[PDB]
Amino acid sequence: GTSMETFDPTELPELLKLYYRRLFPYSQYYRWLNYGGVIKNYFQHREFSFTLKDDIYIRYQSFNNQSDLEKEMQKMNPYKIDIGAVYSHRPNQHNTVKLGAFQAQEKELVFDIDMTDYDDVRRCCSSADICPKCWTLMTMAIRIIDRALKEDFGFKHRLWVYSGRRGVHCWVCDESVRKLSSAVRSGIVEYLSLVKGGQDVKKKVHLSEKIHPFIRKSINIIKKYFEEYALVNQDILENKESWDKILALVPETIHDELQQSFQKSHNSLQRWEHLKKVASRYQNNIKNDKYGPWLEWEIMLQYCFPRLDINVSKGINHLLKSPFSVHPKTGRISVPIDLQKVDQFDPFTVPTISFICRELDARDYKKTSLAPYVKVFEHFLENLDKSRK
Ligand SMILES: [Zn+2]
Repeated sequence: GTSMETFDPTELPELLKLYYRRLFPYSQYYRWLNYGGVIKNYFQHREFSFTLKDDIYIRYQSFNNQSDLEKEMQKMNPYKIDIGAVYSHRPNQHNTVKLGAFQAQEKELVFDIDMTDYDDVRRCCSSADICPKCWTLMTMAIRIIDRALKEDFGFKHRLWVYSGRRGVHCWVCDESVRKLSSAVRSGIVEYLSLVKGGQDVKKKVHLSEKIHPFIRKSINIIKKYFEEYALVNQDILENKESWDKILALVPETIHDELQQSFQKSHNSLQRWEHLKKVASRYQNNIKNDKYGPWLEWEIMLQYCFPRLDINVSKGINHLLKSPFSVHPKTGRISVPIDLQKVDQFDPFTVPTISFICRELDARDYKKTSLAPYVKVFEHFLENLDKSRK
C-alpha cells in the first residue's frame, strides 16, 4: 500500500493561507462548538492547540467569538489544529488561575481508530501503509461502533471524521455525554471492546457461552463483509504460513483435522467452510453436549473488529485533531464521513488542500469538492439544533 505522504511540503504555507481565508467553514465550526449558545462561556472556555512549522505547538489557546478565532487562524495559519476540553476558566488565562483551580470539565467522547492496530491481521500492507483492501476494516469499525453508540447507548449526535491518513475518529457530542466522567467513559469502552492483548498475546478474543446482542449485531455486520474482505482480498487461508495463524486461535485438538482439510482444498473460501464445520463440532466443555459458533466468531472478531484505545476515550483533557483541519504530511482534509455512504468512502479521493485550492480559482467552498462534506457537517448541526427547546 501507501502512506499517502506528501512528497513536497514546502507548498503548505501558501495553500494553508488560502484555505483558512476562503474555504475553512468558520460559521459551521462555531455553530458546532458554541452548542447553541445555551451554556455561558462554553466556546470561550474551549482549549484549542495550534501546531506551527517544525512541530512547534501552542497549548491553551482560546477565543472570544467566531471573529477572534477566524483572525487568529488566518494570522497563524497553523499546520495542525487540535481541539481539547472545555475548562473551568478561559484557557488563555490559565496562568492567572490559582494552582489547582484550572480544571478540564467537559468534552465530547471521542474514538480514534488507527490502521496500525490491525498490523497483526493485515496481509496487504506494511505497518505505515493503507490500501483499498484494508480500508474495509475502517468501514466495519464505523458501522460496528456507530450502531452501538446510537442504538445501545442512545447517543444521538455522532460525527465521524477522516483522520487525514490511516484512520477515522468519532466525536460523540450529546450534552449528557460531554459531562461524563473518565470512569464512565472507560465503562463505555469496556462495553464496546472485544479484541484485547498486545503482540505478546496470540488469541485476543474470548467469547462467553451466552451471546449478548452487542456481540451478535457486531458479528452480523462483519458477516456482510467477511467473504470479500477476509477470504478473497486478504486470502487469510491462502497457505500454511497464513492458515497456521488462524489455527493458533483454535484448540490444538482440531489442528490435524483442519490441516488435512486445508491441504485437500484449493482456496480460502473452501477452507473457511471446513473451519466453520469443524469448529461447530468442537466440544468446548466435555461435560455438556452444547455446540456452537464461538470459535468461528472469535476468529472473525480478531480479524475484523476494531481495537479501542481506552486512554483516548477516558481522558477529559485529550487533544484530538480538529474536523476540517489539514494533515500536514498528506494534505488531506479531516472531512466528516456520511454514514449513509460509508461503503463509498475512499480515503484516496478525500480532497487535498492542493486540489480544492486549484478548484477555487478556475469564492467559496461550494465551488470546490469540499462542499458535500460541509453539507454532512450541516446535517449533524441541524440534528443538534433540533434537540434544543
Ligand atoms: Zn492494505
